[PDB]
Amino acid sequence: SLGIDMNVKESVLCIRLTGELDHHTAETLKQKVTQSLEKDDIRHIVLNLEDLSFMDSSGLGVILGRYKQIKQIGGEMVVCAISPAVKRLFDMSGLFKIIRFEQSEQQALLTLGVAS
Repeated sequence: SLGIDMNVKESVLCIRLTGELDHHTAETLKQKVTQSLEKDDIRHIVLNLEDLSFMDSSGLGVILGRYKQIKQIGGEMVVCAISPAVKRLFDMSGLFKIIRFEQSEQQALLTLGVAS
């Protein structure tokens, strides 16, 4: 069980994932890695899971891989749609700053704080 959504805004590729966040679901994004690795010019990312439940330490790294992917590309990596029982993953890892997360409110900053 897991969804997937993608949207482009000015250059920001919104990725609305709905389902689970495990090595199984984190796989889907696995492919998004190569895509984000070098899409072309310098687009933007926009992560946001509306159905964030499981989300273990499986995709945690799969998502972190992107951060160091969109950054090394020449853009920025953003992610939102956290929770009081999901942000703890990055809150405990203390690497949250490496994922720079927010809380819906980022819906705007999600655009990569670079677009409207």
